[PDB]
Parts: sequence; C-alpha cells; structure tokens
Amino acid sequence: MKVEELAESISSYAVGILKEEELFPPQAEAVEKVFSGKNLLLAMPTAAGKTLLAEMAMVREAIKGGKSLYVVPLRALAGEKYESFKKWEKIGLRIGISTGDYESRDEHLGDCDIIVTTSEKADSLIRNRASWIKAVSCLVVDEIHLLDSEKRGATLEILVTKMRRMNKALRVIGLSATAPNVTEIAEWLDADYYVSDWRPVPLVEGVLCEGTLELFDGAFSTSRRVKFEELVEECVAENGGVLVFESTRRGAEKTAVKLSAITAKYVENEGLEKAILEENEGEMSRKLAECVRKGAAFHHAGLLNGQRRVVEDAFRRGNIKVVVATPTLAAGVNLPARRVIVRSLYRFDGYSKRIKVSEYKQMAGRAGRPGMDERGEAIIIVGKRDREIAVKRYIFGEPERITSKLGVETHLRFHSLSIICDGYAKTLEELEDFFADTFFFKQNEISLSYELERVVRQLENWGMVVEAAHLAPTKLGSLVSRLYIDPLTGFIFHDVLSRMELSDIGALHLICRTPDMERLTVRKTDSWVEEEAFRLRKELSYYPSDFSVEYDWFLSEVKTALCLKDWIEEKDEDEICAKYGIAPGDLRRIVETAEWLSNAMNRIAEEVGNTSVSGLTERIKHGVKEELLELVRIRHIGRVRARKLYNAGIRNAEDIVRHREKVASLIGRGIAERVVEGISVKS
DNA sequence: ATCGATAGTCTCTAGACAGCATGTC
DNA sequence: CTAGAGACTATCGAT
Repeated sequence: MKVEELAESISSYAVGILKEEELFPPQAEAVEKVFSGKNLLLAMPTAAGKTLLAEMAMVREAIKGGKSLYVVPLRALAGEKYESFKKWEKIGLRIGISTGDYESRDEHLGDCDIIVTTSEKADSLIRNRASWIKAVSCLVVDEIHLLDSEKRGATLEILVTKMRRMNKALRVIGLSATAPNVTEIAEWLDADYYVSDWRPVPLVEGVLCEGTLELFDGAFSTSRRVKFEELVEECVAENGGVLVFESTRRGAEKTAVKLSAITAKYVENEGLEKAILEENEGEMSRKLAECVRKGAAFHHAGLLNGQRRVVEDAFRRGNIKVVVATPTLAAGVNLPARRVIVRSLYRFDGYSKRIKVSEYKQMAGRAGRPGMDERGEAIIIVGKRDREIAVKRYIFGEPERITSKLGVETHLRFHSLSIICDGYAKTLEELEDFFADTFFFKQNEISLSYELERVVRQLENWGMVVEAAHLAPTKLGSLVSRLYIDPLTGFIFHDVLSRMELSDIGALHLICRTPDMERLTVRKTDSWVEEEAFRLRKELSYYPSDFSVEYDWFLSEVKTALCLKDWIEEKDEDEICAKYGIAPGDLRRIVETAEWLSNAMNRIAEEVGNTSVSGLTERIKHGVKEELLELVRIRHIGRVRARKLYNAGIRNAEDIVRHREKVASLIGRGIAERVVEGISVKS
C-alpha cells in the first residue's frame, strides 16, 4: 500500500456515506481510469457520474499530496460545485473558490486541495502570477465541450495549454458531453477516455405537431392527441415539475403567466411571492411574484440573481410547479424535472435559425428526475414544416462535432499578448509553437504565422509589445493583460485618455466605446438619445455624422452611457429600468461590467498622467454622486440610505456614531445598529 | 366630412466571464 | 438563409 489502495478505500468508504443517501455509478471501467494517475476525458450525457467521478480523482490526488483546480464555465456552477465539495472537508480536505466575482476567505486558498474557479478566472489567476497556481497537480476542466463555443472556446484551449506547458507532470481531466469527436479531445489531451450514453433515468423524446404528440421509447412509438397547456397539467398534477424552454424573454413571461392559471389551482406559495419582491419591485418583478404565488415562474437574465435562486430552490421544493425559461438555465444549474418542453427549434441569431442539435439534446437531458421518475420526457413542439427535421435530425440525430474557434483575429490577439507577458513566447517562432499545442492545431494542422504576425504587429502599434531583440511586453501591455481586458479596449482607453480629459458621460461613453462593454439597444422610441447626444457632443471623445453608417452604433454607445450616468447621478433603479427599456438583472449586469472596465480605464489613465476618471469607478460601484463616497464605503450603507443620511447632515462614519439616535430614525433601528456595529469593527 | 375594421407592414428578439476587495433597501 | 407575435399603418368603404 503506497497511496493507490488508500485513496480507493477512502473513496470507497466515502461513496458509502453518499450512496446510501447520489445513487450509483456502475462500470468500474471508468472508476479504474479515475485511479490511473493518467490524463482522462470523461464523456457522459448527464453531469451525474462526471462530477462524482471527478471528485474521486481530486480526493485521490489530494491524498497523494497534490492540489486539484476544478475549472467551470459559469459563476453559479463554481458555487454549486463548491457548496457540493464542502462534503469532502470531513476527510480533512480544504475546499476553495475563486471567481472574479466571489472568493473564499474561509481558508488561505493556496492551501486548499480543491480550488474551484471559472475558466477565464483561472486564466487571470495565471496572468496575475498567482502563487498556488504553480502547485496544482490535477486540472479538472468541466464542460470541456464548450471548446466549441465561439465565445468561451479559445480560453479553454489556452488555459489548458499554458497549464500543461508549466507542470509537465500535471494531470488533466476533462468532463464532456456526448459528441462524435470526443476521442479527438482525448487525443489532444493525451488521455485515456470513457464514453458512455448512460442516464440514471431513461429519456423518451417526443414531437408534438398538430394536436398530436408521438413519443419514442426504443423502437416503437406512441401517438396521442393533446394540447400544450395539458402536457403541463398532466405533470403538474403528479408534482413532477415542468420545464418549458422559450426563445425570448417575452415568450418566457407570456407563457409563465398563462401556465400560472393552471398551477394556481394546485399550490399557493405567497411566502415566495415575498422573497421575489424583496430586492426589487416594479413591472417585471411584480409579474414574476404574481406567477410564483400561483405556482408558476418565468426565468431569464432579466431577473436579479436573487430572484433567480429563489425560483430555482422553490422549483425543487415542488412549490413551483412550472418554470418557463430562456437559454439561461439550459446549461446553468441542476434543475431536474420529469417533463421538458422545447417550444421552438429556432432562435434569433442574425435571423430565426435552428439551434444546434447539441443545444436541444442539452435541454432534453434535464428531463428525468434521478430517484423520483421511472422515465423522463422531452417534447419538441414543431409544425408541419420541420416535424421531420425534429424527429430525424433532432430526436434521433447526433450532436454536432465540437469545432475549435481559436482561429480568430480577436481571440488570437487577446491571448497572444497574454502568452507574451507570461513568458511562454518571446519570438514569433515560439509564439507559433505555443499555438501548435492548441485544440485548433490538432484539428487543422494549419500554420498561423500570417495572422499571428499580424496580431503581434497590431499589439506593436498599440504599444503593448515591443521588438528590441525579441518580443517583449510594455508596461501598458503587462497592465492590459493583468487587467484581463481586450487589447483594443485598453488601446481605446490609453489613446483617448492620453490626449484629453473627460467628464462624467465623456469617460462613461469612453467605456461604452470599448468592445468589452455591453451596449443597450436603441429602439423606435429612443429619439431622445439622439438629441441628448447632440447636446453632450462636446463632452464626448468623438462625434459621428448623422450620415455615418456608424451613427447608430454611436447612439447605442450613448444610450448605454446615459443609463450609466443616471445610475451614478442617483436615479431610482426602476425609473432607470423603465426609461432604457431594460430589466433589473440587466441594469446590475451592465453596471457590474462598467465597474470592471472603469477600473481598467483608470489604471491605464493613471499611468498616462490623466486623472479625470479617478473617483468614477467607485461611483459606478455604488451608483452615487461623489459626496456619498465616504458613506457608501461603510457596510450596509448604499445609495438610498447614504442620501437619506447625507441630506440630514450625517456624512461619514464619525457623524454616524456620534448621532446614532438620529441615524436610527433616518435609516431604521435595525439597520442603524448593524451599521454602527460594523463601524466599530474596522475602527 | 368620421370613427372604424380588416389587411399589409414594421419592429423586435438569449446568455453572461473578467479587476478589486467585501456586503443595497 | 431556417420565425412568429404584437404594435403600427394604410387603405378602402359606409355613413
């Protein structure tokens, strides 16, 4: 007994404490691979075995005295998978978590056996020369199939390549979904694999068309005439939970309100109607509360993260009979349900276009509650036209092959700078060797000298990289890389901010010009954005012609900045939302993005001498005018309580303490205490 | 010198990661 | 390309 048997027994004893309470992972062929120390690629329809299997590999690696870094594509998953690994703490394992949003202070992190983070975060931790990042022996990359994503793809390819180039003894384990070329991923990873299509709960896929649903169980079908609003009530009655995937927030909300009529006559939460209107109210939030009360609920990126968890939790508790969602919880958090309904195979992406088979297969895969249903259902609602595509290409078709997307100017540019800053390349030559270990190369055997030299020349002009004897980063480049922003973003900032100083909207708009920023949509009615931009024109870093074929992209930037302006000029949240035609989740998202960029704009601004943006970042973070900054730094003191106090003479921690009695009248007895309680600590 | 219906037309459309350092009403 | 709901408008007609 060296370490192999020990880990296996420990893993065994542990499986017993869980197998009694998540089911069973048959075939030790996989579990054998787990304790093989060799790189492994697990491909399985459900995340079921994938994670558990993955947990053992890290516990095993933990026991040998190594550290594993479990990488995820989403913040939520990082949490879910975090609170989940909180169990292996028993055996003396220290869990961790590091997002660009949240980080565990629970333990010294660099002393954890399992550090959970997000892909881009993991990449950033490297960029920012983390210390523990260099003591990671096992790298588990969950959702490795996202390698195909035009957005997330390249980062996974780069993350892995950098990691491997470092710890040549690093063990890479990638968990993936089913897909024709999974073995190609495995080959690229130099890893034994294990492909299965096993599901804890079998899944029958159907096709509703013209009042007729036809299931598909094995070789024989089962036709039946039913309407959509019934397919739900059937499953609602069995308290099985129904998932209805819609293509637009408008669709999601519409449906949820109708289905509520049905659910209403089955349950009444009313208690949840509260936890939804808690954080925010107004149009959307109201409509959502009125759905949750009647037992229904729509779910999209417009809801606040709070309203999000509320709905998810309640759906499991059975309080919420139906959840009508968009692409959000499609691949987000684990939400089981006996039934699942795709209302459409299309989606707007340029034009109404059918989603990838993968997308559908990935939606229907949530159909089937492990340990409650003897079978899971996934119905596709289609019309005369695509019925055949639905059945032949979707219900019985195979998922598209995972294709690399790293071969793009933007992505090459974005990552090359990083590779040059972190030391992996130092000549256009090594830079290519680096891209040779990519999942793009092992998929195309193509050379990238043309673009790579192009990309590098770009960075050369922008002054992020200099060629003295070999490729080397400038202070700006190292800063832009460490800041994890698009080099174009950093160039816009550096260029503009070294030639002029900006006001509020000026610097705000500067942020909305950047590629990294999210921009609001200008509509028929935002005629006031044009006039408003005209007026502010001398305060903007540039001003296009009405005739410019880019004027509309300009108004989009402006509308976004104007929204950010109203946010830091202390405007009401719902007023903001109703004004710019956006929802609370949207506002918080937009705002949160702007702060990250605002911070970068400012660090680039300081290095170049400009100081007209200082104070803006903190303002955006809190959504207040400058005078409230001292008050909002205080815990429990936001934009509303801050104004209430400031306007009453209380304008800082001291004034808050010396007048505790006035404070309590102004902001609340409860709060007031908590607030003061906090002052005293940091004091 | 009119409100009005029916039909052709226009508008609109999912999601969500990063810095930094800890908590809105 | 592989859409479909809802707001918007025009265009003809009966009074």
